[PDB]
Amino acid sequence: NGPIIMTREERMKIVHEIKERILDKYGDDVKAIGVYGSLGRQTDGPYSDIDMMCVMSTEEAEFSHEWTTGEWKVEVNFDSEEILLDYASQVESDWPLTHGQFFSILPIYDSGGYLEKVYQTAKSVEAQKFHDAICALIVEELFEYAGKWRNIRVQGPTTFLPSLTVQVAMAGAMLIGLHHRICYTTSASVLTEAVKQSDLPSGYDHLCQFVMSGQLSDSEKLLESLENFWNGIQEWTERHGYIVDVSKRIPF
Amino acid sequence: NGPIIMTREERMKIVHEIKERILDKYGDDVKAIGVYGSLGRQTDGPYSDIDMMCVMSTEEAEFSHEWTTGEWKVEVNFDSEEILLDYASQVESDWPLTHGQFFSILPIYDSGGYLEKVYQTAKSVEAQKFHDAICALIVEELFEYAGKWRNIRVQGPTTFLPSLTVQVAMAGAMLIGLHHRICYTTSASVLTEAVKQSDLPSGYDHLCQFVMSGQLSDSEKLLESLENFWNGIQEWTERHGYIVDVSKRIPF
Ligand SMILES: [Cl-]
Ligand SMILES: [Cl-]
Ligand SMILES: [Cl-]
Ligand SMILES: [Mg+2]
Ligand SMILES: [Mg+2]
Repeated sequence: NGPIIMTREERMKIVHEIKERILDKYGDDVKAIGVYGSLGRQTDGPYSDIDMMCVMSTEEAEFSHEWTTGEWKVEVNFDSEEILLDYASQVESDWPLTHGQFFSILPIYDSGGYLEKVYQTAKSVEAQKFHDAICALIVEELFEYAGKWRNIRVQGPTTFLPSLTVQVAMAGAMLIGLHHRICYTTSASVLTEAVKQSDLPSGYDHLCQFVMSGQLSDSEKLLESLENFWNGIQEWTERHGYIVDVSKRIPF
Repeated sequence: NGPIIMTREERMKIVHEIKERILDKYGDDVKAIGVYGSLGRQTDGPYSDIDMMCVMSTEEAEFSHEWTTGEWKVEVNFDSEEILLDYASQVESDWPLTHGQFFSILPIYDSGGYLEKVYQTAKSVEAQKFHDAICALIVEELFEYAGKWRNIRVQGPTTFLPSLTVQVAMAGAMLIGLHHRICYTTSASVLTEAVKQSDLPSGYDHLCQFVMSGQLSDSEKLLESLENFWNGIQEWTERHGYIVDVSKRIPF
């Protein structure tokens, strides 16, 4: 019957039962246990799932348990300190979605500053990694999307244009979060938070208006908006120096 | 203002230049080079990008070159045979999207029949792997989405509902592709191809009509149709034997 309504109590009671089980099973190999996500921020909604992380001492440990009782769902990730610290300092295109984890840790067990080390690692990533991630996002995501909607314009199917427009708006939101080095709180707040940031590429606000209102049925207006945003991307990347040499056919 | 229009002949000229560069640069370390995707499928559209894969001899090789010339985009993935074969036989939630690569390989260089081995491996994945992927998709993706839209029903923001409904339709399309062990042709064809299939969960077609028409502005209607789809998922899993384990509070 899908997820049920739960109070914080009820979620925190579940969390501590899981914490006790984790300690019972893995003992001294457990360096720390934390809750993250909306429950970690104390902004969990009545229907939110439960996300937990466990820092292991064990060499190369990297596994997870994700399950449901039919009424709620839990995900517990287990990583060695070195693997987690490596992950916390890697900036991919979806860093604004994934790494909010590390700014929302509610520590529930910690044998010696491990969760603070994770947070410090996440918040200390050097600027070059964000610069590289943005340039890669332009190539690997937005340029590809531009080809996809131009293909739709000339050969269909327009039945994919609403979904593609949503994907472009989300990629634009990742671009904005990388530029400002800010992680979105929840996936539901991404567009709301993205359009509140400064220095957006032109055309992004208009695109997000279509996506947030759900008025995605006028294909000519969507293609116009996507092209306008794509033009804004060209101006924005040039203004901020997110440019690589593209003159050679083969750059290796 | 790329991507520009190119013919298939122009793309294959680019492809063979890149093949010559790879062989020039990496030499005897190159086992095979193939084109995949729409171009490998000879169904590339006027604006399609170029996707290439390279099997390397060094056992831990795993890198890529992805770039644009301003006018077109190329992605070349380099993997050792061992890494590629393992990846070709892994079935994740997005297998219907990602593993079409392995059924669209056009070999352009091959010193040992390596690309046929990759294809055979991808084709020979056991049915249990799809069963496990379906159960994981329901728990890890759909159950989470249900919580997100139920939270929206009671506390907003409805501005995320069009994007969430798109994500739910795509997850349903992965479920259908896993059930039929079929990879979608292009990402733009996913919804059209998923809804032509047999054995759809009840409510999925109705939900996809909103997403494909782009009529995503009526929030009550989307919430009703998501709930109906969620119910249809429950009946569909029982009919097809995809029983998710809900018996343990803590399964470790
Ligand atoms: Cl570019
Ligand atoms: Cl291209
Ligand atoms: Cl297998
Ligand atoms: Mg979650
Ligand atoms: Mg590509």
